[PDB]
Amino acid sequence: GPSVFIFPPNIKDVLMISLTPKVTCVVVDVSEDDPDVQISWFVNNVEVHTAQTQTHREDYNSTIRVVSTLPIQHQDWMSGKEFKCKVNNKDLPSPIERTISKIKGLVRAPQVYILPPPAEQLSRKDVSLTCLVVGFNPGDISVEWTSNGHTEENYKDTAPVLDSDGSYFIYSKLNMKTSKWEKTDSFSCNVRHEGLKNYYLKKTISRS
Amino acid sequence: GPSVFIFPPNIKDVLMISLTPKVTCVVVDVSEDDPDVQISWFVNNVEVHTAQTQTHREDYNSTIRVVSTLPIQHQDWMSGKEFKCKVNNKDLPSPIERTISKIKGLVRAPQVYILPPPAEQLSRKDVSLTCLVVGFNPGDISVEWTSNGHTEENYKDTAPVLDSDGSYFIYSKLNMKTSKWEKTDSFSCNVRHEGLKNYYLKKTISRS
Ligand SMILES: *[C@@H]1O[C@H](CO[C@@H]2O[C@@H](C)[C@@H](O)[C@@H](O)[C@@H]2O)[C@@H](O[C@@H]2O[C@H](CO)[C@@H](O[C@H]3O[C@H](CO[C@H]4O[C@H](CO)[C@@H](O)[C@H](O)[C@@H]4O[C@@H]4O[C@H](CO)[C@@H](O[C@@H]5O[C@H](CO)[C@H](O)[C@H](O)[C@H]5O)[C@H](O)[C@H]4NC(C)=O)[C@@H](O)[C@H](O[C@H]4O[C@H](CO)[C@@H](O)[C@H](O)[C@@H]4O[C@@H]4O[C@H](CO)[C@@H](O)[C@H](O)[C@H]4NC(C)=O)[C@@H]3O)[C@H](O)[C@H]2NC(C)=O)[C@H](O)[C@H]1NC(C)=O
Ligand SMILES: *[C@@H]1O[C@H](CO[C@@H]2O[C@@H](C)[C@@H](O)[C@@H](O)[C@@H]2O)[C@@H](O[C@@H]2O[C@H](CO)[C@@H](O[C@H]3O[C@H](CO[C@H]4O[C@H](CO)[C@@H](O)[C@H](O)[C@@H]4O[C@@H]4O[C@H](CO)[C@@H](O[C@@H]5O[C@H](CO)[C@H](O)[C@H](O)[C@H]5O)[C@H](O)[C@H]4NC(C)=O)[C@@H](O)[C@H](O[C@H]4O[C@H](CO)[C@@H](O)[C@H](O)[C@@H]4O[C@@H]4O[C@H](CO)[C@@H](O)[C@H](O)[C@H]4NC(C)=O)[C@@H]3O)[C@H](O)[C@H]2NC(C)=O)[C@H](O)[C@H]1NC(C)=O
Repeated sequence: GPSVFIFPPNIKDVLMISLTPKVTCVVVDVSEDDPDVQISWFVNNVEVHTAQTQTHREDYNSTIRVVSTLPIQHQDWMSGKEFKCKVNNKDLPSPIERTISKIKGLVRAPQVYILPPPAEQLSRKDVSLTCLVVGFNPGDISVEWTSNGHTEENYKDTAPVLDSDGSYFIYSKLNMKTSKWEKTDSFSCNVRHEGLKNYYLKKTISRS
Repeated sequence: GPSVFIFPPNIKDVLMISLTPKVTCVVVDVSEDDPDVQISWFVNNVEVHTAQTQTHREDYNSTIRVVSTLPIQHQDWMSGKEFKCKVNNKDLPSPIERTISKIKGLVRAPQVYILPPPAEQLSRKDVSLTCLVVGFNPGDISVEWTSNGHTEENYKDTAPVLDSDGSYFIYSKLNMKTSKWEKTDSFSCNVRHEGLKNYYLKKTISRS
């Protein structure tokens, strides 16, 4: 029959109070004859009624998926409360249950560094700024870029990578125009991580 | 029953004529009661008899794993010959075949940069040298470090990461004592890739 998977909120949504973190329950391979799925939600075994549930046609392989996202309180995630979805359908003998909560573990704040472009790039039209975020636990982190205050979108980062000392690091590569590098005052690597004071740390660099 | 997985040689073994690349077939979930397995190997459907096979007791879940590695010629892998293992066992109705060969893809040679430590890190007891390798296809690459000729093993790299332009990049971080950053004359990032001349490029950095 159908399978069910549960997912934690995005770490950025958890650490940014103006955003809405959500726990997600996904019912995969729902039968088309039988698309009625009831998904109910529990926070520490207390039922809640705020989840938004949608059916999606998966055109990759012509299947159906039902996705339920429960909006949650940030502090409830951080303080270790259990979120649980119960899925009922006809093709299911008994209801299938999934539970998730935040893993209580080692917390270690990252160091954040910005590396200027390599010298070899300074004669080209485009340069790469590198944000190196090092020594954090756990491995969940948001890393974004701005120039002065404006959001920069033309970056990619790596997976968090577990180092030999048991902590993680990540690289983020921002490509911008050498002219922009020359004219713009400042570029900022903005890091959200639970070990940081206020969950937030900005590092800024300028061309000299 | 059991299943069979086939794995390619490691890119470094492929690109260094002095090393021995191997195609590997792994049989998982062979029963403790029937650990015997028959395995044959074919290079372009000619049987070869050079494979090394070891059986492992997987005490974790009381199963058996058989790993067979065929040593292969570099040119045979690079030129796209088909490597095939056929596996039989009591608990398999008919023999399982797995095949593998090198994909004929785009080959794009990367640029290699070495970045010095970020300025804010030079106070510490250890500094990080960053090797940034940008714009390669396919995404198989070997990145290693030397100080002059001598191997420097205290490094971790990211996965290759697929960029915006459909090429890959990768970061490699070598951590070193700040004292060696000031004493040692040179550190080298050594990149082996299909698209590089002689499959090898060395980039070198010193403190200035
Ligand atoms: C038909 O096709 C569909 C679609 O297939 C996919 O899409 C196409 C286009 C191609 O890319 C396919 O190759 C794709 O696969 C098939 O559906 C898929 O079915 C799989 C089942 O066979 C199922 O498998 C794995 O799922 C998770 C990983 O899921 C994430 O990554 C997948 C990519 O690998 C994605 O497909 C998923 O979408 C999912 O991605 C995450 O999604 C969440 C929720 O949307 C999202 O979080 C939310 O994001 C919001 C913003 O977008 C916001 O932030 C919200 O607040 C937030 O909540 C994530 O951000 C997003 N991340 C990414 C990177 O995309 C695996 O975990 C799972 O493994 C577990 O189960 C197997 C057993 O089956 C075990 O072997 C395995 O070890 C795991 O077991 C678990 O182990 C841990 C620790 O070991 C334990 O703690 C757990 O208890 C234990 N759990 C269990 C249950 O055992 C699966 O391997 C895919 O999710 C699913 N995809 C979708 C989209 O539904 C379908 O199968 C096909 N049908 C047929 C008949 O063939
Ligand atoms: C009982 O337990 C065992 C052990 O379980 C593990 O250990 C315990 C303690 C726990 O930690 C568990 O969580 C662990 O799982 C279970 O065995 C496991 O069974 C899995 C299947 O049930 C099997 O699954 C995946 O295997 C490969 C990945 O394998 C590599 O990565 C793993 C994770 O890193 C490693 O652990 C593996 O050992 C393996 O590592 C690779 O090993 C090769 C071979 O040695 C090595 O290459 C050689 O290396 C040499 C140097 O040492 C030298 O360089 C040689 O030249 C070189 O050849 C590699 O270096 C190394 N690689 C890496 C990355 O580390 C997955 O690829 C595979 O995925 C496929 O299957 C599913 C479904 O088909 C798909 O989602 C997926 O896309 C793949 O499908 C493929 O898709 C393509 C197209 O996209 C098709 O063309 C393919 O044909 C298609 N394949 C098929 C078959 O259709 C599996 O998901 C685990 O490997 C295996 N673990 C071990 C250690 O054997 C067992 O299941 C349990 N039994 C139970 C519970 O009943």
